[PDB]
Amino acid sequence: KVFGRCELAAAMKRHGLDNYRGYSLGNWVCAAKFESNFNTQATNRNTDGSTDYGILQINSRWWCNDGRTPGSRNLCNIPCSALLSSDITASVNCAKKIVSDGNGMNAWVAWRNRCKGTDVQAWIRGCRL
Ligand SMILES: [Cl-]
Ligand code: NA
Repeated sequence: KVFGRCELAAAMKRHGLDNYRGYSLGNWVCAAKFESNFNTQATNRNTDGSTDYGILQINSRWWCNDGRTPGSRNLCNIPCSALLSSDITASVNCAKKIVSDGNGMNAWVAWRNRCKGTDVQAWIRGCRL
């Protein structure tokens, strides 16, 4: 599913991401825009053989099982394919674990390079929330 900007903001808010670990909603929308272009079906393979999955590009080396990342963990206790669903619940629940892991949203490279320090409230402007 490709979400609209305000549609995704509303779904993220309903699932508890606004101000989760101190990160306002616009940070999460900005990260999703640059990680996946709001597309739940996005995948990207990394040089180490791991793959990033879904709207927040969650990586199989640590967070989900895809059966093809040797030596990896599955800390979210999910198949990686669950992160591609039109329902973002599994992605949000796993993102909550990631952002709690010590580095905050710096875990998302696109957030650190394209969202951090910018006017992230622009991403929720005009939305009925
Ligand atoms: Cl947009
Ligand atoms: Na933090």
